[PDB]
Amino acid sequence: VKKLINSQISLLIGKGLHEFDSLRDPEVNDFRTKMRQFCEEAAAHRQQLGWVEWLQYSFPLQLEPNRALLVNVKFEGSEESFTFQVSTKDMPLALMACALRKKATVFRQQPEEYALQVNGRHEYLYGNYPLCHFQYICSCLHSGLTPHLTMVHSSSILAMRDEQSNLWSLEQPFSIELIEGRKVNAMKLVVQAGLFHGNEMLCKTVSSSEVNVCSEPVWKQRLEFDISVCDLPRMARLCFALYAVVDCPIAWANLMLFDYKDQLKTGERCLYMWPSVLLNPAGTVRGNPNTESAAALVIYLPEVAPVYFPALEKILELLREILERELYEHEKDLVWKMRHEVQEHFPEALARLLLVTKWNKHEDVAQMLYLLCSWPELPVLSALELLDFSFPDCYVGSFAIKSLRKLTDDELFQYLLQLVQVLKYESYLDCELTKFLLGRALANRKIGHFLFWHLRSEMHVPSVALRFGLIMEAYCRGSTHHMKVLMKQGEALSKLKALNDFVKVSSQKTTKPQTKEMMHMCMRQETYMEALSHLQSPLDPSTLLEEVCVEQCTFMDSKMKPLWIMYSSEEAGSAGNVGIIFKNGDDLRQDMLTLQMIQLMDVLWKQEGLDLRMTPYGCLPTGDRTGLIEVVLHSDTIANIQLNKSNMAATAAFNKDALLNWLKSKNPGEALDRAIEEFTLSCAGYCVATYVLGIGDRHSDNIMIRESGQLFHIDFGHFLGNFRVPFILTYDFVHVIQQGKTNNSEKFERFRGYCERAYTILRRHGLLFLHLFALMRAAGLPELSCSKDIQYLKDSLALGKTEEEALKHFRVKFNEALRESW
Ligand SMILES: CC(C)n1nc(C#Cc2cccnc2)c2c(N)ncnc21
Repeated sequence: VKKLINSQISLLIGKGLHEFDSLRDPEVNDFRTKMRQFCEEAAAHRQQLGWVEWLQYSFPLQLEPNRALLVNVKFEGSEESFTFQVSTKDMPLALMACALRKKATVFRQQPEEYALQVNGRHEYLYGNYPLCHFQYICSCLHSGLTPHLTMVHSSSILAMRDEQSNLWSLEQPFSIELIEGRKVNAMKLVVQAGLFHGNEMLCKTVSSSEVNVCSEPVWKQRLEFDISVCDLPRMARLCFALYAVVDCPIAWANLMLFDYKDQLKTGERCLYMWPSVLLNPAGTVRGNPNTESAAALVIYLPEVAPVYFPALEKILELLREILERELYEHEKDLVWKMRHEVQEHFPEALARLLLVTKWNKHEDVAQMLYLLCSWPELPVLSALELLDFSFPDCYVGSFAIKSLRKLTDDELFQYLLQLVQVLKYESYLDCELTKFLLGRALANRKIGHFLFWHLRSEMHVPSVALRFGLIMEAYCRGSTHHMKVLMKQGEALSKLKALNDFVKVSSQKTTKPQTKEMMHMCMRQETYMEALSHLQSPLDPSTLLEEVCVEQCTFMDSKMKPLWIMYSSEEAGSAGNVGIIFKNGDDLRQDMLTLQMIQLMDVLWKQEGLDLRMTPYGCLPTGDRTGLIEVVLHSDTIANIQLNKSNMAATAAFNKDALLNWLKSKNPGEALDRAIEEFTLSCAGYCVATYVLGIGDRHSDNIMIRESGQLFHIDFGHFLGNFRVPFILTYDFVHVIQQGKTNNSEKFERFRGYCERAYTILRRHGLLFLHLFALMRAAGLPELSCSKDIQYLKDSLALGKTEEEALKHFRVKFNEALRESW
């Protein structure tokens, strides 16, 4: 069996386990064994959790950031069900108490023994919460639907649990011998080398003597660095660049001066280089794996004697306020001088003190660490700052995770994307972040689900394949059962790719009707019906994709020919009718970031009691230019509606009336007002979110509207201005906001209020967005590459002003936008 599991892992993670062995690398070997231990311990802990704790692990509650309602309840075993009236304020237990009482009378005759499942879903209602605190009981009230629930007994939950069981001495200046290379080019070659600790240089960047573009070059020259070897910090990083000149970059390579055992490196090394876009401190510190093709640089770290970075005990032995909220030399000096006072009175300024310490003087790093070692824990917001690449020291990183353990699962979920990207900054495979992420993921299956996909979706990238591969293996060691559940997803995704390639070929030779019919036959093959049915959705594991409806599936006719896949479930009813889009050919990372940030805005808004009726649909990259998007049903494009077709309810005398007629048609009589209100609110949310994010090229093809009135956006691939994008008011939306009237400043100005509140709320969390984008720079998105991009956000949230100023600023733009509107 142990053989079976390995091969399943290999298939799942998209890398063969044998490839790990062949590298014959101790670090990899240790990472693997230690982490397998850690993960297997976790699994053990799980298989003895109480039933409530199990539910908590497997189906984490989905909560919102008096009045009565109808709900239908039934028991696991039988068909008969009852429809109760209850209050939105009632606890789940109160509801369970009705159900049981009701069963006792029909079935001729203890609430605490149960949980309530959402019909056809991996979702449960339990805990001390009023019903309307539950996202599903909420959803129900807005959409109008009668919540449908099943009483699940503790012994059934336990059956699920069961089935799923598995030194100071050296003062001479540092130096390296540059021996030779083996590259391809046109001119003379030079090597530039600099020592880094994060973004900062630890001294000037000494270069090579130029040699002709010949070879296979040979240098054999001592490069000697402007710093003492007892002054190299633990996380010292040596960076090379090779280029040509009479300016043409060619390749770069980085390495840690200390191995993962704190021992300083000697003697010789071969560096397999990464091709170039001169110096790249943030670039991975591991060599290019394509050792066949890569230009390669041999160098020699002189054996200065075994020398280790000294133990912590050894380390442990050895106008303020006004500026304190970039700083001049003396200012920095004042800070450093006052470090105990910083510690004692402004612990929240840790980062600023870290950026002023002299990482190229061991004494000062010792002093700093001593302070860091008694430093009170920080708020989550400050911890997120400390994970930035500007803080490469592992004791800093350690403290940072320490301050992050207090993250809730919901918060952790909210920042998971960024945390995974941060793994790219990591210098060694065995690290605090990795242990932290793995531990939270083994303790929460939703976390586990999305961690997996964030990693899996990056396997095609040589620079992260090893790291992420190893993380996924460890995870799998920790959850045998979930591994199988994930394979079932991978199998579905394998078949969709096949089906999608077919469709792309077919549609170049034939009509859409024909291709669709072919897709359907393909899908109807046993192997596909089986692969595509009965899975957890990669977009949301709590969504069950049961039987695929072939007749409903189709494809979209835009370039990559995205696949449109519908599903249904008898057990879930209406809520079982769900759809996924498969797209192969585009980079989806962008859209996912944009969507996650809008989701974040919606959360912050709802936390101050503003519900802008947002539509935070799923988007999940899964593979190389491959991923899924969640289908929003009952929606159509503005453009499509604006086609103003004959023979439809929405037929208008004037095109400006089209969108409003459509809304009328879907929302007759008294319903109309609420729709117009949903439109207004969501419009405000999207106008603010796009303005803040610098998302341009919005137009009627990529804006959609739901039959409730809710407006939302699809296909963002441009943001942070990457064409200063102006605030956008669209006449046709304005016309819908003003209830079809040429003049209606009551409605229009309410609408201005909404935008203004939304914009002001976001400013109060501007630092959160800043910190989050900062970490994203680790992802390599072409529209998130440098400071000018973060600067875009700075400018959009006018974070450098008082609230009064920024609002005045905003107002001018908003006004300017209206003027632009016809
Ligand atoms: C009807 C069609 C325009 N469309 N496109 C959709 C889309 C999309 C998308 C999202 C990210 C990247 N590329 C395409 C869509 C959706 N999500 N729900 C319902 N309808 C949708």
